Amino acid sequence: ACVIQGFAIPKLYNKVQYCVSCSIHNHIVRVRSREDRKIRTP
RNA sequence: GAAGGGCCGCGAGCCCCAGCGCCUGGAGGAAGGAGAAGUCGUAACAAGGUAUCCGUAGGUGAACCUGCGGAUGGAUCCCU
Ligand SMILES: [K+]
Ligand SMILES: [K+]
Ligand SMILES: [K+]
Ligand SMILES: [K+]
Ligand SMILES: [K+]
Ligand SMILES: [K+]
Ligand SMILES: [K+]
Ligand SMILES: [K+]
Ligand SMILES: [K+]
Ligand SMILES: [K+]
Ligand SMILES: [K+]
Ligand SMILES: [K+]
Ligand SMILES: [K+]
Ligand SMILES: [K+]
Ligand SMILES: [K+]
Ligand SMILES: [K+]
Ligand SMILES: [K+]
Ligand SMILES: [K+]
Ligand SMILES: [K+]
Ligand SMILES: [K+]
Ligand SMILES: [K+]
Ligand SMILES: [K+]
Ligand SMILES: [K+]
Ligand SMILES: [Mg+2]
Ligand SMILES: [Mg+2]
Repeated sequence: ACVIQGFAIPKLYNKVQYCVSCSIHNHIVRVRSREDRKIRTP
């Protein structure tokens, strides 16, 4: 339903920053096993 | 040449004032400890139901609450 020939959808770039409590509560990070804590893989 | 006397040198005793201990009375006031099985709440230990804890300031019956900066001994060793 656009009119512009060649129009593209604009994106968004937002950096989210949380504390530890909020991160765990909303599940951005999980409590891990003692072995698993040493893993830095994203 | 004795008693007796004068002035000083030595130096008791007492008085009087100040220091210096040590012990002790006291209306009230305010702590600590034990016997306790007495009221009132539930601050902490689990995310203890508002993560906990340090410094500081103020406030509330009580534990405690709140603001400003800090720490993990956290409930996160992990992402243009
Ligand atoms: K936190
Ligand atoms: K006294
Ligand atoms: K008793
Ligand atoms: K508390
Ligand atoms: K409370
Ligand atoms: K509480
Ligand atoms: K807290
Ligand atoms: K805690
Ligand atoms: K706190
Ligand atoms: K404080
Ligand atoms: K204050
Ligand atoms: K207050
Ligand atoms: K209060
Ligand atoms: K309080
Ligand atoms: K308060
Ligand atoms: K508080
Ligand atoms: K506090
Ligand atoms: K308050
Ligand atoms: K307040
Ligand atoms: K505070
Ligand atoms: K400030
Ligand atoms: K501190
Ligand atoms: K420690
Ligand atoms: Mg608590
Ligand atoms: Mg809590």
